This record gives sequence, C-alpha cells and structure tokens, in this order.
Amino acid sequence: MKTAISLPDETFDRVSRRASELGMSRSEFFTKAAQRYLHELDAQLLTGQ
Amino acid sequence: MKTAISLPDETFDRVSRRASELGMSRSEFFTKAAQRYLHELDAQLLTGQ
Repeated sequence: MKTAISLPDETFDRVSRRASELGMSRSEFFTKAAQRYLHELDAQLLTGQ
Repeated sequence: MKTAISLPDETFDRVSRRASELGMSRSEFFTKAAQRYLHELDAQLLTGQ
C-alpha cells in the first residue's frame, strides 16, 4: 500500500534530500525512518525518566 | 506534495500502528519522523566522533 502522506513541499524536499544523502529510495528511507523514529522516541522515554 | 511511498502491508501496518501509538495522523507521523530521524543520525555522529 502506498503511504499517502500529506507533507509540505519544502518538507518533501527535505525527505528527498535525506534519501539522496544515503543513496537509497524513499521507500527504504521510510523503512529506516520508521525504525529510527522508534529508537529516538524510546530514547526520549528513557531519558525522560 | 504528497509523499507516495511504496510500503508493504506488513510495514504499512507498522507505520500506521506507530502513528496510532501516538494517536496522531500519518501526516504528523512523517513530520515527526523526518525531524527525529535527523536527531537519530545526529546522535550517532556526535557520539561516534
């Protein structure tokens, strides 16, 4: 299923930039983002204690 | 512009689930993911060097 996300154009450009910094695809980026996103959130929940 | 990412149902479920753990929308999800992704890598660089 294509994740249809409504993002700003500038923000879209930001995503496009990061996916390109890595050299991967936007799909791979979202895959890595989803995992990094949790690692970050979990780091905040841990640090928040 | 809308991000058109191609994610499997297994992964789509997981993204939508994360967004649901927060209780926010997938728009917010990617907004926060893109920013948290930056801090995630930043936490690896700062620590690494």
